[PDB]
Amino acid sequence: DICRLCLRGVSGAQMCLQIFDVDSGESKVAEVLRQHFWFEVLPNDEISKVICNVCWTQVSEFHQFYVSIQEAQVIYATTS
Amino acid sequence: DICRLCLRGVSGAQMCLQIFDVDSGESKVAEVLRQHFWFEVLPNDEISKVICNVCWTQVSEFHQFYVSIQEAQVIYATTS
Ligand SMILES: [Zn+2]
Ligand SMILES: [Zn+2]
Repeated sequence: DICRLCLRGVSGAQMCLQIFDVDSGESKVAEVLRQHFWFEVLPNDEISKVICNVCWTQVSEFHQFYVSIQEAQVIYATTS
Repeated sequence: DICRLCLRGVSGAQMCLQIFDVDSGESKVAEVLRQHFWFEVLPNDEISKVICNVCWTQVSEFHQFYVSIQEAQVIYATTS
């Protein structure tokens, strides 16, 4: 198996989150990845439907930051 | 002054990078911010043309990661 993002070797699977899990559609992980990358994340994929914790930590940390920035910008734009 | 991203109080300016600097246009900082956020970063801005190191560390760390991911995806998509 391979990490969908970094495409590096997956050791087993307990370094990894499943992007999708069986009778999939709707993931949260997929939704976050779609927000920050230019390619698509879909149930099928010849590539992979797993992401290593190393990539997920970087994406989720950035997303948490990104969400804080959106909130500050929203408040500023809606205040006199 | 205020951080263009988090809109929090700028202490002085040595916690901050100038997004733009005098006879501006072309920044690298602006270019990276434009890649990861939904609003525009421009010389004028009623808002601010400075970014605190706290925000810049988060953006630049993510961007470095993002660049590594693009490279892996490019190689995969161009290899048999
Ligand atoms: Zn990875
Ligand atoms: Zn900031």
